[PDB]
Amino acid sequence: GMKMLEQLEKKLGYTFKDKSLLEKALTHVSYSKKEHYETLEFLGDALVNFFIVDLLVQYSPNKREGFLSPLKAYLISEEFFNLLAQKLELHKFIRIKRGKINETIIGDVFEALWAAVYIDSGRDANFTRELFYKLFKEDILSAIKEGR
Amino acid sequence: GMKMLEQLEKKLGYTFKDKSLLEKALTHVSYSKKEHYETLEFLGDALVNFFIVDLLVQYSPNKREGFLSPLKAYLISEEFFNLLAQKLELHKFIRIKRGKINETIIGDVFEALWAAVYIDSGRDANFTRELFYKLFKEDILSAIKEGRH
Ligand SMILES: [Mn+2]
Ligand SMILES: [Mn+2]
Repeated sequence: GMKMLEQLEKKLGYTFKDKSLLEKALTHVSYSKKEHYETLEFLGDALVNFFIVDLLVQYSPNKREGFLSPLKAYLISEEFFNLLAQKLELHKFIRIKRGKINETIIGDVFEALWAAVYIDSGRDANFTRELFYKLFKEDILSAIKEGR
Repeated sequence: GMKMLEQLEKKLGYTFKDKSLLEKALTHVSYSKKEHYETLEFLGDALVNFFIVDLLVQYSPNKREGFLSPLKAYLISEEFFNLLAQKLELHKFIRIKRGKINETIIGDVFEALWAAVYIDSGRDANFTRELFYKLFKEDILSAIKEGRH
C-alpha cells in the first residue's frame, strides 16, 4: 500500500492483506513505541533460522553436524542477512527516528518482515518458506560451496 | 502384550510413509553408524524451536523480548523436552546400545522425531506444526502462565 509499501511488496513478491502488519515489521521503536518490530523479530528469528537449516539439511554434500554448524553460523550471521536484505533494498523502507539505520537493525527488520509475511499469510509456513526460497535459495546455495 | 517395535505412530497420530525415516530418528550411533538420528535432530532443533516460539509470541502476556527470552530458554530445554517425550514413552522406542541412554539423547530423539515427521510429510511445516500442537499445545501454554526460568 501507500506511496512506498507497494514497491517493497513487488520486490518481496508478496502483497499483504493487513498493511499495518508489514509496517510494524519495518518500524523501529524510536518511531512507534506502541507498534514496532521487536515482537515480530522475535518470531522471524526462529522462522528464518528454520528456513535456512532446512535448505542446509536438504543440501550440503556433508551431513555431519560438525560440518553443519559452521556454514550455519555464517548463514544466520548478521553479515549474510544483510546480503539477502540488499535484494530488497530494505534500508529504504525502514521507519526510524532520531538516529540512523544499521546492519544490525536491517538484520532485525529482515527477521521481522518474514514473521509478518508468515502471519499475514495466515501463519502459512510452507508458502512463506517457498517465498523465501524463490528469493534467496540461489544465494544460500552458492554460499554453502564456499562463497566468500 | 503387543506392539513392541512401535505404538509411537498412534501416539503421534501420524503414520509414516517411510518407516526407516522414523527408524532413523529413534536410532543412536551406538546402535547404527549407517543411519542414526544425528542429521534429523539438527533439523528438528530448528523445527521445534519455531513451533514453540510461534506459540510463545501469540500466547504470552508480555510481548517484549525481555520477558519472552527467559521463558523461551525453558520451553526449548532438554528438561522440558523430556516432559514432552514422556508423553510418548520415547525411551521405549529408542534403538540404543549398552546401558546409558540418558537425558540428552532423549530430548535429542525428541528433536529428531519431529523432524522425521516433517520430512515424511513431504515437508509440510503447517501439518507438522498442528500435529505438534495437538499433543503439547496444552503443556506449553500452561508453562507460560506459571512462567519458569
Ligand atoms: Mn534479531
Ligand atoms: Mn538437541
